[PDB]
Amino acid sequence: SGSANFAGVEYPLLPLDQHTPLLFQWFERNPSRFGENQIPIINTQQNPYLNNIINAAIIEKERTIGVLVDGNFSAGQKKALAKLEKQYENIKVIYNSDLDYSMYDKKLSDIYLENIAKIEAQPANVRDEYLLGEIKKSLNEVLKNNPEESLVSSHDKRLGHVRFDFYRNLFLLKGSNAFLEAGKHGCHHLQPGGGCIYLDADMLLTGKLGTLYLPDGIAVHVSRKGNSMSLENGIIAVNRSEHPALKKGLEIMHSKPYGDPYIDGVCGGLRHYFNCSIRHNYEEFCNFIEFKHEHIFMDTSSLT
Ligand SMILES: O=c1ccn([C@@H]2O[C@H](COP(=O)(O)OP(=O)(O)O)[C@@H](O)[C@H]2O)c(=O)[nH]1
Repeated sequence: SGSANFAGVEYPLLPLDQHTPLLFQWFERNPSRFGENQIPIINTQQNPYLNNIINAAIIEKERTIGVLVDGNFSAGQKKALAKLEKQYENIKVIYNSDLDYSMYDKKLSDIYLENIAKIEAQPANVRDEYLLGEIKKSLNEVLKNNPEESLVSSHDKRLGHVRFDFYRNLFLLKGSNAFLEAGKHGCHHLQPGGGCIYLDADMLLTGKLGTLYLPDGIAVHVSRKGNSMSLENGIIAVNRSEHPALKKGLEIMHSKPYGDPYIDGVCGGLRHYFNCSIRHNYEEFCNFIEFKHEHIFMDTSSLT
């Protein structure tokens, strides 16, 4: 279609056809909270995430709906997830452990040594001696306890959103391919190397999305609270696998000693790719990259 503008560089609007799969994510830290034979996805009045996922499947009947799950689920809870796959044809439950992320991994000792040499290749006047000391202390901890600790194995041990955001970016790098790697059958219109549209489980679909047009085939959620705006990872849409914006975000985490999956893997990758530097208008970049669709009621866990 048309084009989109950021400062003086112009970007073609690439399509995300109506068969681009949707992606929901639920990593359950305490599966025993649910019934032994109950679908282990939160479904309260407060947080009706399972209902929001099913309702998206009912609206997008011919579009594949991926549900990336993880957790120490009981045997009866995994059969409940299989029954969910039966009732709703387009829902594809993908276990995060069933995917191979090793091609995006890097050893922590390599990252630390690279940064120790780089910080030490500077004179005493520009040396960040506090950062230098912390990196050697992180490296010392790895060599003493887990010398083969990697970005994946380290994030696999973390508690909280930092672990969800980490695997979320890697899945989106795989894109549609992740469904074929997990062996999900009957996706029909899924193309190898195709895109994906991640949504937070509190983002409710009210109508069909149709075909989207995003600058270079990528757009993310822009949250507005009070009078502020911010890039967010509650929605990430890509038209192809290994999108260079998400690849650059992972590249930042391969070069930073303590890279964050959200701030560096998403916000850093987008701003580096589209050249949203210190000199640029952060608000202008948000309007240019924002994921807009009136058929999505965004962020309803902020009270709705
Ligand atoms: O126990 C949890 C909590 C959250 N999430 C995922 O993290 C997303 C963000 O949830 P939340 O709205 O609490 O985070 P916030 O948007 O405030 O960062 C959810 O949509 C889920 O996909 C998850 O997998 N497990």
